[PDB]
Amino acid sequence: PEEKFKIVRSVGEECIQEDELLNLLTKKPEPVCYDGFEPSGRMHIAQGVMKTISVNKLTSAGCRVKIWIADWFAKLNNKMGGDLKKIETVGRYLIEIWKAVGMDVEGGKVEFLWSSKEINARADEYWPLVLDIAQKNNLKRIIRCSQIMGRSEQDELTAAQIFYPCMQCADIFFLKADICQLGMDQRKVNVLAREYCDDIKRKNKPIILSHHMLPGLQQGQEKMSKSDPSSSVFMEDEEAEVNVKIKKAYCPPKVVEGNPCLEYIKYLILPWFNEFTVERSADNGGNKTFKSYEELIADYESGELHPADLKPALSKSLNKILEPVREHFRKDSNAKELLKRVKAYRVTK
Amino acid sequence: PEEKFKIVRSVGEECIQEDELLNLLTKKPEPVCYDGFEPSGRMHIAQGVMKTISVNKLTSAGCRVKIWIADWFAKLNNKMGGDLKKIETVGRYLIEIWKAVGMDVEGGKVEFLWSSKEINARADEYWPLVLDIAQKNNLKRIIRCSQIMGRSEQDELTAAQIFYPCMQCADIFFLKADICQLGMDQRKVNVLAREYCDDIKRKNKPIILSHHMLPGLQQGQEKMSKSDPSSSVFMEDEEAEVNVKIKKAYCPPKVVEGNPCLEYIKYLILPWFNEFTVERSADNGGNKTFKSYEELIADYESGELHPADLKPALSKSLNKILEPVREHFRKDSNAKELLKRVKAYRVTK
RNA sequence: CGUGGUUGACACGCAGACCUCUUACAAGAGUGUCUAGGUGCCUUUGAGAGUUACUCUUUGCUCUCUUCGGAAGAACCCUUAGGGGUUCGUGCAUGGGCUUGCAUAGCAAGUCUUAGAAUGCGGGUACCGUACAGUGUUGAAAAACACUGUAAAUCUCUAAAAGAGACCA
Ligand SMILES: Nc1ncnc2c1ncn2[C@@H]1O[C@H](COP(=O)(O)OP(=O)(O)OP(=O)(O)O)[C@@H](O)[C@H]1O
Repeated sequence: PEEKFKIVRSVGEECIQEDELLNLLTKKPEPVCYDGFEPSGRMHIAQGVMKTISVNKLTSAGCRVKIWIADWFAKLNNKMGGDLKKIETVGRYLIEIWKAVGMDVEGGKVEFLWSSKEINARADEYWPLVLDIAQKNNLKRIIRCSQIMGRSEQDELTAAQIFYPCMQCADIFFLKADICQLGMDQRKVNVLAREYCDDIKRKNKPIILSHHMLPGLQQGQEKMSKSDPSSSVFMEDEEAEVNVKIKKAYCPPKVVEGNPCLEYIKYLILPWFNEFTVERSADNGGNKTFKSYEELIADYESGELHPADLKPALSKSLNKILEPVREHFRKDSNAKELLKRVKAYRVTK
Repeated sequence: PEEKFKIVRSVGEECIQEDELLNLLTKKPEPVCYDGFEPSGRMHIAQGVMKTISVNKLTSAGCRVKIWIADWFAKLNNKMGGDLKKIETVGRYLIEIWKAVGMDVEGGKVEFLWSSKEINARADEYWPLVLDIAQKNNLKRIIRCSQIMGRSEQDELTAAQIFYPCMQCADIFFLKADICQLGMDQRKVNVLAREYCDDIKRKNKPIILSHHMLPGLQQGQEKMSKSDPSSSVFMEDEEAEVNVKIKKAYCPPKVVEGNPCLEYIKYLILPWFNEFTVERSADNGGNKTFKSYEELIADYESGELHPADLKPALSKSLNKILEPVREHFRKDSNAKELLKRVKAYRVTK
């Protein structure tokens, strides 16, 4: 139980009601967490490897993750030209990438639920819930939940943007999710679900485990951008392209706060291999292995670890992580055909 | 063709695109119609007799009508206790009321459709339609459909009060109805549906046939309300209290407009019976039968027709119209049981 | 970017972009490679309903009739082509002399030249060429061939806005 607490809490940087999470992990054998993605565009390393690590941690803790693939949201935002078949193909491509990189799908503790199929199977238990949340929460509160999208004082809203937050908030209760690990973008929807749970008088509020938003590889990009193929490593990139991107990534010397490379290491490399091996010249301390972020940050602040040796090591580790994906997509004919089909689809926005 | 057009146009008071109405009644042999109707407890003379006259005219014009029982909307607005099963029983009771007062169910021209059943049957066609209408119509426009529930523009709405206009706007296309008849308040929703139909380039835009709203009996109130028994008469009322209502109803002599009694005459007894018999005193010209509203109002203006003679004749005509309802209630065991259940249930706004 | 070159490549000096390094963008060094577009044609008919809402004015937005037809042209179909039809594809401001405010002349008011499409802007269409991506053939690489899209993919993707008074301010 305590080990489950540590593993689950390690998933997200912010855990609302840690005492409630403790109670949930003590009483419920398998918590049913919830995280989702819109099957569109490319897939940044943050999304891919962070969700893989989070899901592996949750399954090791014994969590029945219910991934929500938002194909109606992609269609309504007009992704891949608003084609359901193209969006399904992109979703299958992403899921195959994840299966290659390490999602424990074979363990049976991870379920990949499509929004369209699940909704059209049981909407009589879903759309009443969306109407209930829309009725119980007022227009000002719902509009405040949609400011993060960029629609609010900045942009005129299309009622669809009063149905989107309501549907995303009702997804948690439709999936009976006891935990939420959505990104910081939808923490507003998580809080909305919490207050709805207060309204409907439920003693088991959904825990929030918002994943830390990876800053972009370029300086100043606090928000992870998957639409600009210059400030984010994508798991479909080649080895040389990944090396170039990491070499061009921002990395201030002797600065740990706001360091894209250090944060990349902390939440991607260390959680995977339980270590960060760096090979350096004899004048630069030689070969040394860092087993923890504590000694990593201590040495980096002291200046013993320098970017000239740091970035090659990070690039090699990222290539080692991405190699299963590239090998799987080169070897499996179905995966290769999926990659070719996705490359054949031009982005329509 | 022209006879059908005249019969159809005799129903509504404001029919937008009368040219389109004629074109539809020429091209199609059986256009599809609906009426908007929320089942909530007692249902007054405007929703009974005016609605059944309109439906009878439309089915005589060889056009089908789909009765749209808005039980889902009632539940999500909480109206009538917010209980699905007994709201359905109320809807069945009112359907029986319309059957008793007169409705051609033998020919299958009328369709008693419950919103919940139809949505549960065809969610995958209806809810994508709702979201598409939401995408096409902006938040301010959806706000502007506000007075259908009886509120001012400056007030604050709930997100369900934005969900609902889109659900109404999508009910038309979900029913695939060609001519639209509802209250005068839902004109904005009907205009929204028309705009959505020219944003999706569907030919044959739905034709709006707006009804006329009967005002309150007491002068100063122009609205209708089943929760307020001081403004309208019901068909679940007894003869004596109906007479009391008619005599307490405001009716100034030699006044053309603003007379609830005259409007009730024109919209209820003249269309139903093609005539009206008034039992006048022997000093006014004896008993006289009026064949048209024009001559009736002319004789009322000329001063030989007084409220003291109009009210007894109005009461007698209304009672004669309502006799089938009471006879059906006393004869049909199922109808009597439904009425007893309705009386046992409590009505809350 | 221009010089010689019909231009693109090719040498020249430089502008920018691409690649290697102290990887921190910056800053600097390195040696190199690369940039494109051009041609011809056309493009402002008036009306009405809906849309801000509490209305009037100036207009926009879809909008269905209507048209010196949404034209320059594409896709498709009919076929003996000379041709016809459907879908699609439609622009925004101003003149110059006539009279006045002004000595005939900035700009405005009464008509005209629909618009000299005249002045500029932007649009889309067809051809060529360039490069990218894919298809099949000759193919050892390379390249060539014929075909299909892109080049500016990019925001009311969502339509009401302003002024004037109601009408509580
Ligand atoms: N760095 C991250 N770590 C973990 N989860 C993340 C991260 N960034 C986003 N997510 C998750 O991804 C989902 C939102 O995805 P995001 O907004 O990045 O784009 P998308 O909708 O998937 O892509 P597209 O822009 O192509 O539509 C949420 O479920 C959020 O929790």
